[PDB]
Amino acid sequence: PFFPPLYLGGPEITTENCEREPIHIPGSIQPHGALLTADGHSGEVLQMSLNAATFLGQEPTVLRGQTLAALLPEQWPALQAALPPGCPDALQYRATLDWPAGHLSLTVHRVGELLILEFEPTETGPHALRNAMFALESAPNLRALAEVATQTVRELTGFDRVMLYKFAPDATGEVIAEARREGLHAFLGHRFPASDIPAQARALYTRHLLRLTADTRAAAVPLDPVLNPQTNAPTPLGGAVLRATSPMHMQFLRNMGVGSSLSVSVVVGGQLWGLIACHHQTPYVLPPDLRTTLEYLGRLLSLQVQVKEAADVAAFRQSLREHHARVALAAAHSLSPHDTLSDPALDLLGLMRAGGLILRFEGRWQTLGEVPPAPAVDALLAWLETQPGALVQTDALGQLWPAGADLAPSAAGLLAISVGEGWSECLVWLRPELRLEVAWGGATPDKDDLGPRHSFDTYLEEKRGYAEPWHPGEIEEAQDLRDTLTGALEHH
Amino acid sequence: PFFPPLYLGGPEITTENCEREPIHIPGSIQPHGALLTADGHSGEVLQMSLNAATFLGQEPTVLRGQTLAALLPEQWPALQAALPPGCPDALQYRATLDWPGHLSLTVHRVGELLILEFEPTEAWDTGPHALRNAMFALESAPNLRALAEVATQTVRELTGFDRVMLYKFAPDATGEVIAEARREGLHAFLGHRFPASDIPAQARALYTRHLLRLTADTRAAAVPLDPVLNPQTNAPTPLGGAVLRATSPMHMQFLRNMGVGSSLSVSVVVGGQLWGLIACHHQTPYVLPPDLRTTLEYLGRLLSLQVQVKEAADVAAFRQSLREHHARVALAAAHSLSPHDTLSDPALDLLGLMRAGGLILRFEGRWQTLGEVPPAPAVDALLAWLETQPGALVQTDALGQLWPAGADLAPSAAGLLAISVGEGWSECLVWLRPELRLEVAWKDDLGPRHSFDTYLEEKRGYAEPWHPGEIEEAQDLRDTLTGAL
Ligand SMILES: *C/C=C1/C(=C/c2[nH]c(/C=C3[NH+]=C(/C=C4\NC(=O)C(C=C)=C4C)C(C)=C\3CCC(=O)O)c(CCC(=O)O)c2C)NC(=O)[C@H]1C
Ligand SMILES: *C/C=C1/C(=C/c2[nH]c(/C=C3[NH+]=C(/C=C4\NC(=O)C(C=C)=C4C)C(C)=C\3CCC(=O)O)c(CCC(=O)O)c2C)NC(=O)[C@H]1C
Repeated sequence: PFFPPLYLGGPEITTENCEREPIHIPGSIQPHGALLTADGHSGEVLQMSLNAATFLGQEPTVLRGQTLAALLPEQWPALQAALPPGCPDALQYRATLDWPAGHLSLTVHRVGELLILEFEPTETGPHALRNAMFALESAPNLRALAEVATQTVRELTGFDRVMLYKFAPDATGEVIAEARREGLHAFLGHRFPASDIPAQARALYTRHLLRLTADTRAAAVPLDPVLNPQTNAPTPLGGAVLRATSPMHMQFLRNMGVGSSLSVSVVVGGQLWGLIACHHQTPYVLPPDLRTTLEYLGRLLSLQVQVKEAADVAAFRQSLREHHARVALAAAHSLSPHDTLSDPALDLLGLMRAGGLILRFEGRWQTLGEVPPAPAVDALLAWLETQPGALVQTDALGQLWPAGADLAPSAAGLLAISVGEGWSECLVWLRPELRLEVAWGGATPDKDDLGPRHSFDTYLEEKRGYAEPWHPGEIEEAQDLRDTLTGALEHH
Repeated sequence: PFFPPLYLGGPEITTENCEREPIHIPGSIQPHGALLTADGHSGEVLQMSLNAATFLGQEPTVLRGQTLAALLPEQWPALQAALPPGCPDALQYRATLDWPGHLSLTVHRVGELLILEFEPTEAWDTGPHALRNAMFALESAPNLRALAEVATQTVRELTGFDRVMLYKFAPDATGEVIAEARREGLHAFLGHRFPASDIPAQARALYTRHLLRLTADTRAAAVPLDPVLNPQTNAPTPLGGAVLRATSPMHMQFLRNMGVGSSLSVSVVVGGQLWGLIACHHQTPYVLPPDLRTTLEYLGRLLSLQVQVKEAADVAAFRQSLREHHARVALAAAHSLSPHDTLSDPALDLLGLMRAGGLILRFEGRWQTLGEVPPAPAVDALLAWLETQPGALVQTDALGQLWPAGADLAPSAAGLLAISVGEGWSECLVWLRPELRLEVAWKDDLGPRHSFDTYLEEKRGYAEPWHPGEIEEAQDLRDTLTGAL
């Protein structure tokens, strides 16, 4: 439930209520350009940023109450045809102007009744985009795609760091690829919690696929009037590039020594899959024509992420079928159940990429790899008889079974299947608690306050007693092997 | 099973064996540019188009047996890094050169061999903002039709082609022109459908790998390679991934018979599947500049993503309509006065649920019709036949095939979708569709006029096919109306 903005007597945005900041209506822009609002039908100029006087080269009460028909004689008709009334706010029309001051870049979009116009100053790799397109397409897998992405974006822009975040099923982030300036601390591997990108921001980033912060310490430029004359309501700048960045996030960037930010959304199936995220250590305004190149990549990558990721998962379960069949080969020609499955040539640990494994057959049990102590295994198998059905699954049995909280370091994660119905005979794969070393290692990005160092520690805190989650393809192949090994007791 | 090419004593490519033409190895290029092949490791020039002497500005035995290290001193290292040995043939590296004029080098690797394409260009750009605005337009279009309109309109505005169509391949591999933009005073192709034959499987498969090919002049002479065979292996040079590949002579005739001077087409690919083509025709010869073709390639991929999204969201809203309709039937079904009266009620419109021409309602030992249905005795034989079938549901685009005795009934009922209310076909609903018929989109030999007639011939006794969402909702309604007894 949104708060009111600061300019309508809204509360202070603290770290404990930030998920309710109305980031879409700051009533102000960034000072590297200028903004006008105008009536959708009449073209009468209604609002204006204070600095618009100086960019456009006219006086502050001469622009207000003037027609766009007069101000943009060539563009006003084409502008209008490009944005029919009732079209969505995502739709944008661009063109370049030739004015005294100099060359400007007009970027227009319609929010219902209102037209919003953004003015920036304008005016080099000729085949860098085309070659990058073919490179992304001919990359072998998601990692290699992610490498080409971050590398290409860095070559085009000359940013100090270019990362690619991938959002996990639980909304937490992970830096899956990186390209950076020599002598900067790495973020590759860093994960951050869902909190650090509020749902309001996620949702906004799914609609509009680009936003920047050109100077993390610049003063915002208010609109005048701040409220829309049409409705006496705040102006929705969510789809304007020049929107003032949230003051909360601006601090976060400043605490990393980030002068400038930029990020392109990667969207697959109406879902925010990730972000190309760019940081510079000094203020840096990308020229409008170059930002367009990043936008093309944003969409080329959106298509290609989907294709490479789906083809990776095809080849993943393909490996699990061959492995599964190789288990079932030895299972039919079985000397002793325990001996055949404990055989390291088969590698039942490697099928489910497990740290440990409990094998239970003919009234007794054996382990393989890292497993909890003797008595714990008996209580664990006792607990398995409590559960209904053939399959049991969890990323943290500490939650699902309270008495097994102590067993997390050996076995936080669990995947189990009963061979006969009833848990007398069963396989039980176990995974260790999730632990990752810090992404920078030696260096520091900050320290105890708001920042990435805090964000990493507080991510690991959220994953207390949590294991690496089971791939759905592993849970499916577990349940196929459950049915196969039932057929291997036709020898018993 | 491919034939040998014409230059290795291959047979004549007729209209009856064209599905076996080795279109990937014509051993020749189009005369608006030039081609070199070179060794992947050494960079030694092996083959060369006869016209390459002219374009590059050197003599025909001076270029052959020269290194790319010498010829392209700046590019040869970068070229090589961009195309690692064993990388796929789809991967392309481009750069512009500055020679005695400006040339556009386009390189790709086919295993051991490097293939280099030279076309004339300029030193600028991809825009101005026509591409960017078109991207946002495609994205903010409401459905597949509206997307297809923006596509063909935008491509025509950028290129200035005479016609720009969008083909959509059907499940059976036949084509359909779903959208068009053209010059005022040209005959429309919107609605035209063509059979699977007219784009051979070899060409389909090639168009899935490489997403662009042209024919700059439909009556120009091809330019052979010298030598035609590769010195490495004494094997033909695979030009499948080269833009300058000579177009099949068979298709070139087809275009000429339409009065088409120039052709161009971009592949639309969704999930490793050739979904359709942006297809462009000009009535005079027309060479697209390399920089502009790149703009079409970007759209080809933007459209590939967006086709998928709009089409999946259309189908979401389609079955969404069928749920509301289904529930509105089940509302009247529970408060039923007489089964026949309630379902024959035009306020419910059981015809409109499955978009049917006719409907047979069978309840309490008797039957009634609705809309266009075959004669009285035919309906009795049809319901007799339904008792033969196992299960609750029966489905077909042409019952003439599935039931031989109902061949005569096609004009009223070629297509059939049927469901039994109780188990056993005593009580049942039977939707019926007419035979598929379409008017001409706008002589006797090869051409689109022949292709349209021969498409309709293939769809003899065939109806419009049932959407899977209609067959699914049919089977849900089957279970709902069992509950109304
Ligand atoms: C209490 C609110 C939180 C929050 C506010 C906030 N954050 C954003 C946008 C981003 N926040 C991000 C988080 C990180 N960025 C990083 O680089 C790292 C570590 C390496 C983290 C953890 C990111 C990535 C973004 C996207 C943009 C970018 O990369 O620069 C917003 C939205 C602002 C807007 O759209 O104008 C808001 C309101 N940040 C917090 O830490 C918590 C406190
Ligand atoms: C059995 C041989 C036939 C055949 C050979 C053939 N055709 C192509 C390429 C295309 N053929 C197309 C068919 C049509 N294009 C149209 O515009 C229309 C009518 C509106 C039809 C029916 C199309 C669309 C293409 C794609 C390229 C383009 O649009 O120009 C090839 C492959 C070309 C190459 O790369 O070498 C071949 C071998 N054409 C026939 O009619 C049958 C007899």
